[PDB]
Amino acid sequence: NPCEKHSCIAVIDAGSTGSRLHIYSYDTDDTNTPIHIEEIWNKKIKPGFASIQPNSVTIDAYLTMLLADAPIHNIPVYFYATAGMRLLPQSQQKKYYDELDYWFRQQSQWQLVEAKTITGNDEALFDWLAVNYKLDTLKSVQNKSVGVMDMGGASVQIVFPMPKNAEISKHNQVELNIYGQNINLYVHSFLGLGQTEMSHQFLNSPSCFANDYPLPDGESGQGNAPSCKEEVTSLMNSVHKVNQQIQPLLALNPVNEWYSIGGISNLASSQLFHFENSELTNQSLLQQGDNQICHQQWDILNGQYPDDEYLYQYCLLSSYYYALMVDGYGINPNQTIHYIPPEQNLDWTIGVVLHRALE
Amino acid sequence: NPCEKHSCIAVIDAGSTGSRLHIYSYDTDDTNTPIHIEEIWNKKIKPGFASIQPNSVTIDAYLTMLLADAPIHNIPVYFYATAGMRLLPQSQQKKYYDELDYWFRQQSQWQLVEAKTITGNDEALFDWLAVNYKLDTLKSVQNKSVGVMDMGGASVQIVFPMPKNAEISKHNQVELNIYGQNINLYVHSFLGLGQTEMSHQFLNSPSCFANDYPLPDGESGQGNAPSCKEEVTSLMNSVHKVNQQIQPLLALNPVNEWYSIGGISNLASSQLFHFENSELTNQSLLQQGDNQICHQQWDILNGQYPDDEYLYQYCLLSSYYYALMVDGYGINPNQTIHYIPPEQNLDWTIGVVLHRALE
Ligand SMILES: Nc1ncnc2c1ncn2[C@@H]1O[C@H](COP(=O)(O)O)[C@@H](O)[C@H]1O
Ligand SMILES: Nc1ncnc2c1ncn2[C@@H]1O[C@H](COP(=O)(O)O)[C@@H](O)[C@H]1O
Ligand SMILES: [Cl-]
Ligand SMILES: [Cl-]
Ligand SMILES: [Mg+2]
Ligand SMILES: [Mg+2]
Ligand SMILES: [Mg+2]
Repeated sequence: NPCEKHSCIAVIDAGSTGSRLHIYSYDTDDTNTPIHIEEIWNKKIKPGFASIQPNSVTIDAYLTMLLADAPIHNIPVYFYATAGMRLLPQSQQKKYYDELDYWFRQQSQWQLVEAKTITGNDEALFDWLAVNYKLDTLKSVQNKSVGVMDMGGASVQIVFPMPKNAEISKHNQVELNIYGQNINLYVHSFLGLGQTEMSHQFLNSPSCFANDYPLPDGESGQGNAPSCKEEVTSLMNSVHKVNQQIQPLLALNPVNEWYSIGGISNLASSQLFHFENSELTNQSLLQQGDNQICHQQWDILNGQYPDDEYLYQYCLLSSYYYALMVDGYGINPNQTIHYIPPEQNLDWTIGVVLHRALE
Repeated sequence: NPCEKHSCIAVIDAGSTGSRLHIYSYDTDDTNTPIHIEEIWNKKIKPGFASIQPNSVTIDAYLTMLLADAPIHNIPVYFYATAGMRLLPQSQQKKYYDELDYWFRQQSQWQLVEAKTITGNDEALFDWLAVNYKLDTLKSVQNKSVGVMDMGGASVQIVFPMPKNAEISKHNQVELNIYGQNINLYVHSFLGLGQTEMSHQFLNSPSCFANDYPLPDGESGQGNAPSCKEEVTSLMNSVHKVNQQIQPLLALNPVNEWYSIGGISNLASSQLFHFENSELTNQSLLQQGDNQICHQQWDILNGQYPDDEYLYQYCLLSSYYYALMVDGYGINPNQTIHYIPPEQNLDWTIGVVLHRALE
């Protein structure tokens, strides 16, 4: 048990599509800031906590499945829900947390410390800390700007360095003090623009599915990624005004290295897409979705790749990633976007280890 | 027991927010077409079937709750799911129907006849049959045009008389033969434009919530219904092209009387809204939303009207209904919109009683 020799906490990412339990061990430096953070246990379950019926039977079963086979107990737990919970009013969220609090009070293996919904701005701060902790860019002053994107199921986050600015909402700026260095970040989360929520606006768009895919309305797919991308861009920009919010800020505060986490790592690592060095460009992502999925015959393609439950969505998702990054954020189609390998189980929860405060 | 002397079937509306069981008795005319349709049992449950975990324990608890206390069971059952289920790919929908079929086979009473997902176009035909059945406009040729809107949680339907147009998809037209008359209808369903799915694009729009309502992002509501409406219109028209699809048809095929079912009946019948004769105008809907919700201080208003779970959403919903009907469908803001009183339990299921065929 590493936790007899190191500090350990458990942090649960209660995401829109599923929850991920992590147990982390760590030591601390002379200011009591964590270092040597190691994941010693992981467990993921589906579906999203905020999608299940909020009654005792259902919540008991879900929590029991998530937690019950961990090799290490008697450790503090931080349960933090994200955009799936944010879709619900406080009073519905309350049903979940009252039931959760009760389940923890009824047992003795886990010590619940916090269980609450964090804002997309909190989540975006944690997204940047987690990635930059793994890149070891936190201990010393960097001479390059690292931006992070988290491609979630219900919201997407963007976060990048930006000097403190009297003209931008205080909620979209964070002054972070860590390892003796002062870091100022712009943060934004776009609720409804995560892959599940976005997709619900395009399921009858023939351009967004392979040829002959059966759309729910009875029409047929007729895929064309640039056309699908244009439809998604309408939601990005005509509805959410992503471009007007984010592009002027990126123009003034350029990002040298972009890192992405969330669903895009899984798409880019699938059998259908081909990228080297765990990185992509939006130009290649759109090309590959267009020709590998959109313009293919659905039943033939589905028969060739039977084991991928996301296959039917790849025309829409490649198009959507491009719409978000290129037409929303203004990122050049030729710019490299690194993505963290899925095997790494990297989500924003490392950020909670390093930084316990919330908005 | 009515069912000893009259034909009875059970029809379940498995909607996105809940399921409604109806047992209908009826007689038939000389062509075996139902007449004297009466609801003899109703039970409603939440949440929507396509929201719950598709496992044996969860599905059996949900079906038991919906069906077990029905006071007549040896009758044919039709279980028809709508837009909630259409958000999921066929492979996920199959997990639900496989479990549901198994549950029916573990009892000997209900004769399950069909359990399947119907298209939005089927649903729109049944919406028009159900309302016109109640208005007694089916047995004779009408000299006026009756249009129906169903304001659902995941999709909205619109349906109205229109002669065959060879330039419009076959999927959006139905040639209906009922009571010896031939009726040609235009049908359309807009997936993702139902109240629940729409709302997930505007939860951090301050214009769509009462003053100081706590938005999930940490910002404050600052309601203004015209402004909220314009945001929703961008989703109606810039994204879904509702205007371009519907207005040219209604221009050439005007509707004389509009009837609505779905959530708008509940909103219009609430304590916050004031309408006479079970009818509204969009101009009065928007003005009442603006003044009675959008421009009120949230804590004050919430304290005044504690018993209404939808109150927080009424600035958004009033603006949304106006965006859909006026800016999307092109209906004049002073045109009367009849809504069916909620206590009538009217949904599209009476259409299934009348017309068993699907597309
Ligand atoms: N092959 C894939 N393509 C796109 N998105 C994916 C894929 N696999 C998983 N996701 C999404 O990736 C996120 C993280 O998934 P997981 O680590 O499996 O919970 C969720 O939003 C999933 O819906
Ligand atoms: N007061 C209300 N305002 C707006 N929508 C409502 C209200 N009450 C119920 N609904 C919606 O009306 C539809 C039918 O509700 P029910 O008859 O309660 O299943 C669902 O989409 C509900 O979410
Ligand atoms: Cl549909
Ligand atoms: Cl948020
Ligand atoms: Mg996430
Ligand atoms: Mg059979
Ligand atoms: Mg419905």
